[PDB]
Amino acid sequence: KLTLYGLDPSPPVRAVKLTLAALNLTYEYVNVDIVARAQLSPEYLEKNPQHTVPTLEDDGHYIWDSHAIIAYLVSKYADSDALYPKDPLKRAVVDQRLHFESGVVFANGIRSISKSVLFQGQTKVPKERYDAIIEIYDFVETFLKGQDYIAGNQLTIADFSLVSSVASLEAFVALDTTKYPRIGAWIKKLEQLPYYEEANGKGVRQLVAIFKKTNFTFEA
Amino acid sequence: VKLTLYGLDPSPPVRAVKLTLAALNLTYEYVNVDIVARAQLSPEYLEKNPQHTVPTLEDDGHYIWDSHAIIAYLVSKYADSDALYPKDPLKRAVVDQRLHFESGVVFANGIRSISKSVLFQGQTKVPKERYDAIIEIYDFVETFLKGQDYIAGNQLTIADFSLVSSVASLEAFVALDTTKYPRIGAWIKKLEQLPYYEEANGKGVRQLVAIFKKTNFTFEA
Ligand SMILES: N[C@@H](CCC(=O)N[C@@H](CS)C(=O)NCC(=O)O)C(=O)O
Ligand SMILES: N[C@@H](CCC(=O)N[C@@H](CS)C(=O)NCC(=O)O)C(=O)O
Repeated sequence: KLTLYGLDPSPPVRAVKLTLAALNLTYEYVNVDIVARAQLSPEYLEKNPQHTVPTLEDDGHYIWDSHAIIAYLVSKYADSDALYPKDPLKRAVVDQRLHFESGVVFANGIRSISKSVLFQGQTKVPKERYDAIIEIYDFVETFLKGQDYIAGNQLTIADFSLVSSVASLEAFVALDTTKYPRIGAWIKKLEQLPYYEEANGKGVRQLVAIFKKTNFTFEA
Repeated sequence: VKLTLYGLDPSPPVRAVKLTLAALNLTYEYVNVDIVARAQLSPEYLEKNPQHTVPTLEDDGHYIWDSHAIIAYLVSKYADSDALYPKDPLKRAVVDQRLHFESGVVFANGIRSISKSVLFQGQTKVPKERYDAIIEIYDFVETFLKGQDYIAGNQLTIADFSLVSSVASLEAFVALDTTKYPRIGAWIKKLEQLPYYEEANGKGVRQLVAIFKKTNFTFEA
C-alpha cells in the first residue's frame, strides 16, 4: 500500500512518479497544495518534519526526499537491480548523479528561483541564478558524453531524477539543442517511455506555464 | 597504496570522506588539490573529475566523486559489516534522506552559496537570506536529532560523517547557540569523542572558520 504526497509541477515528485511507473507499482496520489502552504499543516509535519514534497507512505512508514524514495522503491520492489545497479562501481556513478541533482541542480538551480519568484512573489531574479542554470546544462551535456544514459549504458533512477529537473529548467532558460545536442537527444530518448508523458511530461509543461505566468525576469 | 583521495582539509565534503576512511581504517594516499589556485581546473584533474570538484577518490583505475557517493562506495566495498551504511531498505532510506539533505539544503544552499560569493568573488556583504538559510539548517538538524543520539537513528552512520563535516563548518557563518540547539551541541560533542575526529574533521573545521574570519564578511540586516 503506497501513498505519494505531492503535485505534478514539482520536479522531485515527478522523479518518483517515473520510478513508480517504471516499476509498475500501484499507489494513491495525494495532492499537496504548496502555494497555499499546505505542507506547513500540523498533519503534514507529522508525516515529514522537513515539510517537503514528495513524501512516500509505505504501509504506515514515511519516507521523504525523492532520491531516497526512488532508491528505496527499486531496492525493495524491483525484479532486478536494473534501475539501481548493486555493483559498487556502477552504483557510485548513479549515486554521484543523484547527489548532483540534489545540490547543484535542484537546490542551487531550481529552488533558489522558485523561492524568490513563487514563495516571495518577486519578479526580478539575480543574474547569478541564470548563470547557475547554464552551468547545470554545461555539466549535464558533459555527463552525457559517449553514452546514452546519464549514469552509463543503461536506464537508471539517475535518469528519472535528472530528467525531471533538467527538463524543468526550460521554465527559466529554454534549452538550445544546437548548443546542447546531447541533452536534447537524451530527453527525446526518455520521452519515448510509455509512462513518460503522465509521469513527467505534463508536469514539466505545467511548471513552465506557471513560471511563464509570473513574467519573472533575470536582472542584468 | 590502492586508494587516493584528492582534496584539501578546509573542505567539508573532503572531511566527510576522511572521517569515513578513518572509521574504516583504510590506508590511502592524500593528494592536495589547491582550489584557491584553481588547480581543480587543470586538464589533468578534469580527466579524473569533469565536474572539477573535491573530493575525488581514485581506486584502481576508477574515479569516484561527490563525497556522498564516495563514502557509500567505501562502506559497501571495504567495511566488515553494513553498520555505517545499513542495507535494510527502510533504515537505508533514512540515511539516504539525511545524505541528500546535506547535499542540497546544507552544502549547496547553505555553504557554497556563501563560499562562492565571499571566497572566490570577494564580496564582503552577504544577503540576509543566506543567514536565514543557516538558521533553518540548524532548526532542521535539531528536529532530526529528536529522541536519538545519531542523525539517522540509533547507530553511527555515514550520515553523521557527512552532516557533522558541514554542520560544524556552519560556525564559520553563524555561531551555534547550544542553549537554543542543545541536541546539535551534544551530537557534535559526541562525534568529537571519536579518536579519529581531530585529524579527520576537527583541524579542517577550525581552518575553514579562520579562513572566513579573515575575510571580514558580514550579513546584511
Ligand atoms: N531534494 C528534495 C527537494 C524537496 C523539495 O524541496 N520540494 C519542494 C517542492 S518542488 C517543496 O517541498 N517546497 C515546499 C517547502 O519546502 O516548504 C527532494 O528530492 O525531495
Ligand atoms: N556536494 C559535493 C560538493 C563538492 C564541492 O562543491 N566541493 C567544493 C569544495 S568544498 C569544490 O570542489 N569547489 C571547487 C569547484 O567547484 O570548482 C560533494 O559532497 O562532494
